[PDB]
Parts: sequence; structure tokens; C-alpha cells
Amino acid sequence: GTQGKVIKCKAAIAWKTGSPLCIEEIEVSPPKACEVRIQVIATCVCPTDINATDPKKKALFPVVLGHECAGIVESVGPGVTNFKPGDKVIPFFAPQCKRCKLCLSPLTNLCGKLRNFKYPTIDQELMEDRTSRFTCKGRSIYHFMGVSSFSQYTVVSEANLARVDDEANLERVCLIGCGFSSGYGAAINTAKVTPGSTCAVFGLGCVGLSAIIGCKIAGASRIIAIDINGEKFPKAKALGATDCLNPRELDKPVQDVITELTAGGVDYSLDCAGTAQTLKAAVDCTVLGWGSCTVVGAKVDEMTIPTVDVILGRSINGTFFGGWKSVDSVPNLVSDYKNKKFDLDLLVTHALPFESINDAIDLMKEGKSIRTILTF
Amino acid sequence: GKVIKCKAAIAWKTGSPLCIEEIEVSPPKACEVRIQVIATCVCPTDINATDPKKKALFPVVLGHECAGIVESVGPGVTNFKPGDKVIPFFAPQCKRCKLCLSPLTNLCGKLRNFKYPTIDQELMEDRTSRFTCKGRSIYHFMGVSSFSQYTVVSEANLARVDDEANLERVCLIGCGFSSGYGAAINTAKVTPGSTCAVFGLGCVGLSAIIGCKIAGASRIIAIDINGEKFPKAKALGATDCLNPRELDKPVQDVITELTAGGVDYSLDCAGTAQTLKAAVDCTVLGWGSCTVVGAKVDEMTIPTVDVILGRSINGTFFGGWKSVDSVPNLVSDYKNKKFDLDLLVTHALPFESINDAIDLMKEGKSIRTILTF
Ligand SMILES: NC(=O)C1=CN([C@@H]2O[C@H](COP(=O)(O)OP(=O)(O)OC[C@H]3O[C@@H](n4cnc5c(N)ncnc54)[C@H](O)[C@@H]3O)[C@@H](O)[C@H]2O)C=CC1
Ligand SMILES: NC(=O)C1=CN([C@@H]2O[C@H](COP(=O)(O)OP(=O)(O)OC[C@H]3O[C@@H](n4cnc5c(N)ncnc54)[C@H](O)[C@@H]3O)[C@@H](O)[C@H]2O)C=CC1
Ligand SMILES: [Zn+2]
Ligand SMILES: [Zn+2]
Ligand SMILES: [Zn+2]
Ligand SMILES: [Zn+2]
Repeated sequence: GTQGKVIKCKAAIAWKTGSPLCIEEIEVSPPKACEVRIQVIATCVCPTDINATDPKKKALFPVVLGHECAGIVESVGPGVTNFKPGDKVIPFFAPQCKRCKLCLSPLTNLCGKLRNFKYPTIDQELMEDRTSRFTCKGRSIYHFMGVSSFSQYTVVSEANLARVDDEANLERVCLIGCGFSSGYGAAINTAKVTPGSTCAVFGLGCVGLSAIIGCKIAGASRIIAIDINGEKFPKAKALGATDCLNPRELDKPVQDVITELTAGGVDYSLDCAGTAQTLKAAVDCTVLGWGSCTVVGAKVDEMTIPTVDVILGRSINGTFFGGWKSVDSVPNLVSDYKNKKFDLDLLVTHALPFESINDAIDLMKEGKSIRTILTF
Repeated sequence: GKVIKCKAAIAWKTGSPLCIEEIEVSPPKACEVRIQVIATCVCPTDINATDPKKKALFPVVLGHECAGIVESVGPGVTNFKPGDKVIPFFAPQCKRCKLCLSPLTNLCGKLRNFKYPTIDQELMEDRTSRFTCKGRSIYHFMGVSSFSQYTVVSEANLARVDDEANLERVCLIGCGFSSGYGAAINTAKVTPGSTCAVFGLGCVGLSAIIGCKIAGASRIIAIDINGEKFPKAKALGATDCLNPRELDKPVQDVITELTAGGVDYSLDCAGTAQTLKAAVDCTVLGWGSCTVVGAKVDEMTIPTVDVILGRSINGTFFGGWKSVDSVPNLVSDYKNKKFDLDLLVTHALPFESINDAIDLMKEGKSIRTILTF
């Protein structure tokens, strides 16, 4: 518990694929040079974590999952001076070393720290010196996307976290760790929505809803929300959607319907679902000449685009953590919440003990929730 | 308004070559101009028309890249008179629709078919034709139909140019040069000091190299499977050249290694399934941009991971130029030697020998063959 000593605490480990999480007692070593050890206060489950338990996907085991959270600094490694015990922080999967070609360009938010560009979900699986800080029943355990928040205490790289306001409500600002930021920024930075434009958002979960918030703040005059589960519409409307459509209850392809309603198509579209049908429709429903499609979610490995479509004016791009330069922007999003610029409360549907983590996973797998807050 | 009797090339059906025939050309009506063609070239698009695998209409008068002079104008026309030099084109700018008014695109409300533009603008504004042969009415092609001594076009499809222009060279502005030059400048938006890659070294790709250089690029890589295309590439601005058939590793991997990560802008002026995939792969992460110009296949497949990691895709239409307003400017640049079009013309042949010009192109032996009368 105290500095320099190994800690023993609760956690949830995935011993192998296609299986539920087990509650165990583990040992968390102290931080080394350029590392920080955090006490996790609140955390949520994200579809990216569950995706790791899918047998048809690539992943490593045994591992400690989790990447959306908020907490407090317990101790820091040798030579560290930008962090100290007591400070409130928020870690993330997108690093910002501030010391590379990519970090210097205003055209991207990627960083030279990343190594795998074909399978990012298995990158950052160990610390810089290529060793692990986790141990359980003798065996060494893998880290997950540089965070691993499903443990009371974790250790991260200085390039993977930021200090925030001393009076921040950690049981809510934890949403800034992944979901909210990714959707909000996709609209503002990646798609670059403009005043008076028309937008279309596919998928109404935490990401899609945050994208609607972003479009409204950017000044769009019309926002069309699409989802196969109609029960998600009321919450979308409370946040800014002006129209709603269920592909399942329509006679014609949903894109043909959108095209009719707008007399040609929308200026900007964002896919926050990621299926073969949503990706195709997201492109189809934009106006020719200057229509823009931004990819956010992706459950499939590829998309097929007709050649005549780009020749006629349509373009395609995608986002990574909402396009935010992580270390510099996260503090600012926290300040915005303080000033009531947007309400993170509507994104929370459940609250439960960390012990019941497996129930939160079922709820999400059943589309009966948005986000569930877990606490130790 | 007399009817003119002249010669022209007609395609009667799919699967057979063009036939030289004697036809009748009617006088121009309101908002129309009758042009005397002085020089015309053959473009890959004209050849696709007779391929049974492609969609097309028959019988038709093909051709769409040329330069010429005004013979006569229709009732009420005042911006044109007999003797003026002009250049027609497939991308209209009617200036009486909503799209022409927008600074976000170069498309126009005059267009109707967006899945097969090669069969659009097949008749005039009033839905009738101006061509006749052996008692049969004949179709127009993409609003131009240049394979004829005389043709008639809508005022939204041409522009008057400098009185001293050399019509035997500025004809390239009608399609090929403008499309490649503009793809780099307007569509890809190449910037000073950047690195680019151009796939395909025919008229369009060479013009893209000319455009990259004028925009300020510091490095220009040229790729083609036919090595005889290299000497002209270097004469126009290429700094490095690569032939896929003489490399063991895939060409996109060679480009990535020679640049330590890839290029800032790529332009596909070939359009095969292999070039489209390579054009995307050879761009840098974070901000790499791929622009589609050529297109031999109907689709392209993009990996989800690539767009998430910063790569983007777009495409060009007549180089992004507002046709009526920009063509005259391009003619002026040539007059002032900003670039040199003479290097793009490799042969000349009498109009009656059109079929020999087509065979020359299908053997990869030429860039552009000018046809004269
Ligand atoms: N690009 C990046 O950096 C990030 C990507 N993501 C990804 O974004 C996606 C969304 O995340 P969440 O909102 O948290 O997930 P979620 O599971 O809550 O959202 C999915 C929603 O899409 C709907 N849907 C499913 N099939 C549909 C169809 N055919 N048409 C319309 N709607 C359909 C569902 O009914 C549901 O409401 C995930 O795939 C996630 O991994 C999350 C964070 C960052
Ligand atoms: N988007 C638009 O508005 C326009 C599009 N185009 C299109 O652009 C294309 C090119 O036109 P041109 O230069 O006149 O044709 P071309 O036939 O002379 O040019 C093709 C060139 O690419 C090369 N090539 C073929 N396969 C290759 C491969 N795998 N790797 C590298 N090089 C390869 C050939 O050897 C040849 O030199 C056509 O498909 C044409 O229809 C032309 C004008 C405007
Ligand atoms: Zn996530
Ligand atoms: Zn960096
Ligand atoms: Zn052409
Ligand atoms: Zn118009």
C-alpha cells in the first residue's frame, strides 16, 4: 500500500477467451522510471473490452482488461516530477509523448509510441522495458491497451495520463476516459461539422449519443438519428436529434429514405455502429459534390466503395479517440463539464459493486444499457 | 440556318469499329453554338463505348477532346460570333442551376445520371438530336461528339479562348491535361515541400506530375509497368521511377521503405484493382491522402483500420475546375509558358485514319495522337 512496496488487492482477470471474468487477489509492483501507480476509483465496461473475449478475434491471455476510468495517484517512479500523491487523474489508450514528428503535427493525434498498426487492440500489452507489473498465483499477467482498469491499483506510462481539476467528480468524469471523448470529438475535430449543416448518426449508444451532443454544439440545424432498437430514440431526442428512423420498420433502404427527406442527402455522416450495412449506408446517404463520411465504430475488417461515388464528390475518413491531442485536451473537457457545457449524467443507466462486473457485461451484451459505473 | 453536309465517325453497334460516313448537321437553336472542329484526340473513354462489357447507346457519334472555331450561333446568343476560337467539354457550368452557384463543387444541375455518366447528355436541351444519316437519327456523346467536321453543343459546354491560341495543341485542355493538372492542384490539394506518388504515366498521369511540380512538391515518384514511359516522366518533373514488374517486393512496400514511412499525397491515374490498393497503402499514417482519377473497375476495398489510423480517400471530376471560368485561364498560362503541352503529343494522322490511331493506343505505344482535317 505504501511507496516502494508491492500491493495486494482485488481485480478481474481473463484466463482465456470465450469465458467470464474471475475475481482474484493479485500483487501490483511499484512504479519504475517514467511510470505512475494509480488507485482506481470508478470504472466502466466498453464494447472494446468484451470484444477481447470473442474467440473469432485476436487477443492475449491471461490479461487484466479495462480502459475507461478515473482515479488518484498513490506513488510515482524515480525522476518523475509532473505528478505527486493526491493528484486526481484520467488515463487513456492514446498517448502523447510530445517528442515526435506525429505529436508535432496539427493534422493528427497519433504518436510514435504506438507500434502495431494492424491490430492496435493487442499493442501496449507490457511496459516499456517489456515486463509486467501484475502477478497472480505465480503466473505473470498481461496489461491491456496501456490502461488495465479492472484492478484497484494499476501502473501506467507518463505518456498515457493527465492531471485534472482537484474538485472533479471521479464517479462521472471517468466517461472522458474513452466513450464520451471519442464521439464528441469525432463530430467536432474529425468530421468538422459546420453551422447550419445537416447530419446523420448511425448507432445510438454512448458513442453515438456523444456525437449528437458534438453536432449540436457545432451548430447543425438538422440531426437524423438511426438505430434498429427504437427504445434508444427518446434519449437521443433529449440530446438534440430532430428526426429518428428504424431500418427494421422501413420498406426501402434507410439511405434512400434519408436522401428523400433532405432532397439529396446530408452534409456529414458518422457511423457509430460499424456493421457492413451501416458502413455502406453512411456513404450512400451523403450529398454528392461535397458529402463527407466519418468512420467511428468498426465490427468488420473492410468496406467496399463504388468508384463513381468518389469521382462524383464524396470523401471518406475516420477517427482515433475523437481526434484529441490527449494530454493537452482531457483537462479542458473536465473543465467544460464543471461549467455545465454538457451533461454526462444522461449517459449513466446503472451502478454496481465491482464484484458484479459480469452482470454489467451481460446488460451491455443485451442492449439494455448505455454505461454502468463500477466502484471498489 | 443552313444544313451542313460533312463527314463524321459513327458507331452503329457494340463489338464493331467506327465507320466514316457522310452526315447532315442541323443549325443551332437558342443557347447553342455550331463548331468547326480543327483538331481532335482519342481518349480511352471513347474506346470503352464499343466494348460489349460496358453500357452505351447506339447509333452514336463519339469523341470529346478537341479545339476549334465558331461557324455560326443560335437565336439570341451574344457571347460568341463566327471566327472565335473555342474549346468544348463534358463538364458543364450552365450558370442557371443551384450547383453552379456553390463554391463547394464543380458539378452542375444539367447532369442527370449519376451511376453511368457515359450515357448522359446524349441529346440536346429540348431532347432532340442535330445529326442525321441515311434517314436515321443519331445520338450525341457526353455533350460534345467531336469525331465530325462540324458539331453542335450547348452554351453550358464551351468557352471562348485567346485569339492567338494554337488549336493543334490546346485541344488537350478539352479533357486529358485539365483532368490530371487539376487533380493535383484542386482535388488532392498538394502543398509546398511535400512528397507525392503518381501511378500510370499516360497523358493524365504526366499532367498530374506537371501539377505536382507547379504546386511546389519537393519529391515526385513515378510508377508504371511499361518502362518506355520513363524518359518523358523525368523530362516533366519526376525525381524517382519504379517498375512493379522488376521488383520482388510489392511496389507499395518499396515506396514505404524509400521514404521511411510513405508519401503525403498519392494519385491513381491507372485505375486497376492493384493500383487502387497500392495507392492507399503507400501513404503515411496520420494524414496520408489518396485521390482517385482513373477507374477500370467499379469498386475498391478499404481496410477499416487504415481510415481509423488517419488515411483518407477522395476523387476528381474534370480536375475540379469550374469549366467555363477556368479553361480560358489555362490557355493563357500556356501562352505564357507556365507549362509545355508539346511534349504530350507524340503523333499526328489524317481524320480518315482514326482506326489506326486507336490501334496505336491499344499497344501502349503512344500518349496522344492529334487528328487533323
Ligand atoms: N474510433 C475510436 O477511437 C473508437 C471506437 N469505438 C467503437 O465505437 C462503437 C460504438 O461504441 P458504443 O456506443 O459504446 O457501443 P454500443 O454497443 O452501446 O452501440 C451500438 C449501437 O448501434 C446499434 N446498431 C447495431 N446494428 C445496427 C444497424 N444495423 N443499424 C443501426 N444501428 C445499429 C445498436 O442497436 C446500439 O444502439 C464500438 O464498435 C466501439 O468499439 C469506441 C471508442 C473509440
Ligand atoms: N476522373 C476524370 O474526370 C477523368 C478520368 N480519366 C481516366 O483516367 C485514366 C487514364 O487516362 P490516360 O492517361 O489517357 O490513359 P492510358 O491508357 O494512356 O494510361 C494508362 C497508363 O497506366 C499504366 N498502367 C496499367 N496498369 C498499371 C499498373 N498495374 N501499374 C502501373 N501502371 C499501370 C499503363 O502502362 C499506361 O501507361 C482512364 O481510365 C480515363 O478514363 C480521364 C479523364 C478524366
Ligand atoms: Zn473504449
Ligand atoms: Zn509522440
Ligand atoms: Zn476523356
Ligand atoms: Zn449549372
